[PDB]
Amino acid sequence: KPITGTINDLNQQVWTLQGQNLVAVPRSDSVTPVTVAVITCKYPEALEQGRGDPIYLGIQNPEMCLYCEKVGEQPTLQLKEQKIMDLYGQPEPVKPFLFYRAKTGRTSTLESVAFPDWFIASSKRDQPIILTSELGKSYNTAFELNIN
Ligand SMILES: COC(c1ccccc1)(c1ccccc1)[C@H](Oc1nc(C)cc(-c2ccc(C)c(N)c2)n1)C(=O)O
Repeated sequence: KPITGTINDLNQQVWTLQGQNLVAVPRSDSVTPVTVAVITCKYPEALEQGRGDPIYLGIQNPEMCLYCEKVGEQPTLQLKEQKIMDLYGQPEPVKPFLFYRAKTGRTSTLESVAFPDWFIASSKRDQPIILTSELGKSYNTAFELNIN
């Protein structure tokens, strides 16, 4: 079964679904935060080493998984109608859906396995969760998983 919880960034902005995209908002908004599901992939040895544990990352209600797809010259973060359990239950590592989770204390960064120069990031209030190649400024790449 997967690990579940909410995700916030260092500005205390929680992931929430707004239409067809994930956005990051303060908990003051009183919107239901997405319940994120995370599960470690059974096949780490086949990928890059020393970059953190490769995980599948999805949401419950609606049951969707995050993946990385090249849209022209840009890797983009997308949601696909997919049950995280189906991916974990697949016999091979499904690379577009995988992210290296690199832990530093209470927070972790999420690096695309398909696009290693890009990381999952949030930015300003109510802005979408995207893939970024730009670190340490306007983009927030350190996230906390709150299992409750
Ligand atoms: C809550 O603490 C945990 C934990 C405790 C109890 C139950 C479940 C998890 C833990 C576990 C062992 C030592 C220290 C801490 C947590 O484990 C964990 N495991 C996986 C596979 C992924 C993620 C994860 C994904 C995405 C993001 C963004 C962040 N931040 C973390 N987290 C962790 O390391 O934070």
